[PDB]
Amino acid sequence: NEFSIGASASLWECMLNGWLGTLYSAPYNLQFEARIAQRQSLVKQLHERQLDLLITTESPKMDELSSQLLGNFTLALYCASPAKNRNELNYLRLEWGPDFQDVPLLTTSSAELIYQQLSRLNGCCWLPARWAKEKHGLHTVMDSATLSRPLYAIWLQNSDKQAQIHEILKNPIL
Amino acid sequence: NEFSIGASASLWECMLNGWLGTLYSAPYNLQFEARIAQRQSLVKQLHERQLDLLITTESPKMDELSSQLLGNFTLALYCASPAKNRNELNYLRLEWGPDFQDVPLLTTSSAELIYQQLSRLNGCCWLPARWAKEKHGLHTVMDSATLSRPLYAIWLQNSDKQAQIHEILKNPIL
Ligand SMILES: [Cl-]
Ligand SMILES: [Cl-]
Ligand SMILES: [Cl-]
Ligand SMILES: [Cl-]
Ligand SMILES: [Cl-]
Repeated sequence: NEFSIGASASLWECMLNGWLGTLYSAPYNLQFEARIAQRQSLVKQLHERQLDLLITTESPKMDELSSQLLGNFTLALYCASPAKNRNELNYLRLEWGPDFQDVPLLTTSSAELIYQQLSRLNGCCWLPARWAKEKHGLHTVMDSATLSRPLYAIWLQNSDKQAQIHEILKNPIL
Repeated sequence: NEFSIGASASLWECMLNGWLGTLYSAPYNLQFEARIAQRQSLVKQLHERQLDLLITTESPKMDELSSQLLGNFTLALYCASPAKNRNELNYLRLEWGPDFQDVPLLTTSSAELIYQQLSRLNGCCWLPARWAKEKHGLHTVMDSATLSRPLYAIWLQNSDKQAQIHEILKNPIL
């Protein structure tokens, strides 16, 4: 049946859509579900055998789960203009997981949504640098560091699809 | 504090991002959360006062909830080529709610994800016609009807923010 991969809207938009595209020419024949849901729902679904694979930047409680570190990607603080300091902007919140972090004018889990809004909310937000570089009108905020996130695959250790999980994770995301 | 609006990834991508943009120049001062989550989580969150407003194409069980019909939008079956019949294509599944509907090669809740994938999966899928028209390389499948969905606002009838819900719903989405 369908192999389900779950992740936040921003991971699908910024990196997993390309990776999923490569799985259709991999040496096997599968149908896929690209599931977009909140972290607590996806983690519960792994335990209930309702989700096959979770991709995330933070490992959850690991009892009865397995994890594999896939890589690491850079994160920078972007705005729509050059030469701006953070105190001249509205800090918008793109969700990056519980451990990553005035009320923000906008909070969301979609990088594309926060990118569209940033140009009309005098905004800045933390975005994946590789994805942000191919957008127009993004400039790093001057008083800011380059940060990063790890990327993990999480699955049920006793999953009935451990064989297919092992082969899918041979295709690199980063 | 933040006013939370919840909807599927596809409603945010196809129509609610523009609507949210108009709320920042409305005659009031609010900060917003554009929440993307699965239907069962958003409905539970309304009941638990964790979500202020749900936008959806299908009314859930309505005990202790209120609803307002906002409008109706057309849905057509699109593929990447002119003059194709559905039996020449791979039918991909974009989620449209429990009542809307071979294993599909792809199933997702993001219209942008299914649009990117459609060009490499010989695919067709049901997309909002207004949004699809501004994309390049989409053509309606020849043997297919134009369908539609209603658009509803759902909220907790006894919400402590009924006043702000009433004013937000005065800004038209469609
Ligand atoms: Cl995730
Ligand atoms: Cl969810
Ligand atoms: Cl994540
Ligand atoms: Cl929805
Ligand atoms: Cl919906």
